[PDB]
Amino acid sequence: ALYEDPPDQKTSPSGKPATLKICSWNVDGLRAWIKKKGLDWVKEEAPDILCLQQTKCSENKLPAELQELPGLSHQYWSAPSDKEGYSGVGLLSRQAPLKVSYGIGDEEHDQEGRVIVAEFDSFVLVTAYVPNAGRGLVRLEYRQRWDEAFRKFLKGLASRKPLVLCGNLNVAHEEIDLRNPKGNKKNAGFTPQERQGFGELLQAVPLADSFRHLYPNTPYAYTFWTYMMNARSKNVGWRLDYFLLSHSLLPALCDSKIRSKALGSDHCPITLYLAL
DNA sequence: TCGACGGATCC
DNA sequence: GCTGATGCGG
DNA sequence: GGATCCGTCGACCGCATCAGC
Repeated sequence: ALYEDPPDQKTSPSGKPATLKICSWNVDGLRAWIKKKGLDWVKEEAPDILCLQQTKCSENKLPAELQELPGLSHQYWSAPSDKEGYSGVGLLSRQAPLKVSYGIGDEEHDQEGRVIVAEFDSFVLVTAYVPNAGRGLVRLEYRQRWDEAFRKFLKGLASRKPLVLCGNLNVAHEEIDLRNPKGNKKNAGFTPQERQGFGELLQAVPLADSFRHLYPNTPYAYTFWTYMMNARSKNVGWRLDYFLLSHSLLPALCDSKIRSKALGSDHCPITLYLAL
C-alpha cells in the first residue's frame, strides 16, 4: 500500500513551538543527488541542520553548489581513509557547533567515513551511515562488531548530554518496518542479528525511535526503495533512516517526518522537529 | 524484488 | 574525455 | 502424474570507481 505522511506537528506535547529542524538524507551519491535537484529540495525545506549519508565524494571533489547554502554555512565532511567513491557523511549547520568529532574512537570502525559528532549547547547530534551486512551477508560478522562498538560509544555520549542520532542505520527494526519481511529474514538489514542489535541499542543507551514512538502502528512508512523492479512506485520499501532520541528529549519532540515525495536517491529524507 | 528454476509433496 | 569492467548497495 | 508448494538463485538500477588510453 502507498503511504501519505501526516502534516508537520510543530508544537511540543506542552505546546512549545519547535525551535530546531533537522533533516537527514542518505543521498547515495552527493554529486548525482545535486544534479537531481536535491539541494533545491533542501532549500525549500529550509532545515537548521542537514545530515547526509553515503556521499561517495571525497573532500577534494565536493561540488561548488555546497558553498552557496548560507543557512547551512558550517559544513563538516568525513570520507573513508583509503576507499574512494565509498560511504562518506556530511553535517551542515546554520549555527556553528561547539565541537565536532569524526568517528567513534575505535580504530577498526573509524576508517570508512561513517560518523560525525556535533555537540551543541543542549544536545549532541550524531549522524551515521551504518555498515551494510552485504550481499550474501559477507559483512554480517563485521556488522555485529560495529553494532556493539557503536552502542558502547553512544551510551558514553548520552551519559553526558542528551543525544540525537540520525542517519541510515541499515536495519528495519520490526516487520512493520518493511514491505516484505517474510522473504528478507536472511538478507542484509533484516537478519535477526541486525534486529537484535537495534533492539539492544534502543535499550542500552537508551534511545527511543522517534517516528515509531509517535506512529507506533502506522504501516508502509519507508525511507528506502531499491532502484530495481520499480519498487518505489509500488512502495515496496524499508524504513532504514531514523531519528533516535534520548528519552529526556521526548517531551521536546514535536514530530518525526518521512519526506516520501522528495526524489534524488534511493532513500527519501527524514525530518525532525524539536522544541529546545 | 522479482520470476524462474528445481525438488518435494498432496490430492 | 571515453570505453568497458568492477564494487557496492538493501 | 498434474498441480501446488517452498527454499534457492540470479538478474534488473544507479552511482562511482578502476584500468587503459
